[PDB]
Amino acid sequence: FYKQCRSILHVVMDLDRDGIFARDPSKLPDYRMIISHPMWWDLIKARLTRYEYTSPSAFINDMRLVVQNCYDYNREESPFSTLARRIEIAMEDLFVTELS
Amino acid sequence: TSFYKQCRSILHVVMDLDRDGIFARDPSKLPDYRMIISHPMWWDLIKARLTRYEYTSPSAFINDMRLVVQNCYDYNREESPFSTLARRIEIAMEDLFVTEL
Repeated sequence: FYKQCRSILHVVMDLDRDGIFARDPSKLPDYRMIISHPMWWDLIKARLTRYEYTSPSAFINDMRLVVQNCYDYNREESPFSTLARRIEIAMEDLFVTELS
Repeated sequence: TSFYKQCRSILHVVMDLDRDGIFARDPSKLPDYRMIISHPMWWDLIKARLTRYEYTSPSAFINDMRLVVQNCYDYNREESPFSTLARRIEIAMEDLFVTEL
């Protein structure tokens, strides 16, 4: 299932044109006070290279955390949240298509 | 009355408060940024304008400084974590404009 997970991560990383969810967000204002488990695409990619995921569900957990953290940190009306919803719809549909 | 010395020092204070340079560089590639924000502004652009003598009065410098933080409120919404940092910066620069300019 790693080939499929790697392929899905490549899709969301391309959808995120400016890479706003790609790098460590922990230095953003009050990020560590608000978000319990920061997550970002480059960490998920590294976890795939390190074989940390033993099931598709474990990869899906971390992918879901990136977009849920966006909604918990940013306002609903923010274009960051607009983009995260598009990414969420795309990746959730690809999980069903490729990993179920 | 002279003002460049004070504008430079206020800009230095603000750029030091913005520890990770959240508002220092061009934000125009952020999602839908040009659709939402008509006039993007950032600290490095204000610094370049000071260097190029583009300000002929303190009011023009104040306008650009206020624009950075108002653009943050408009893009991220007023009550948001990005806007909390911009508000602390706005508070600082308004406390210094009254006193220095």
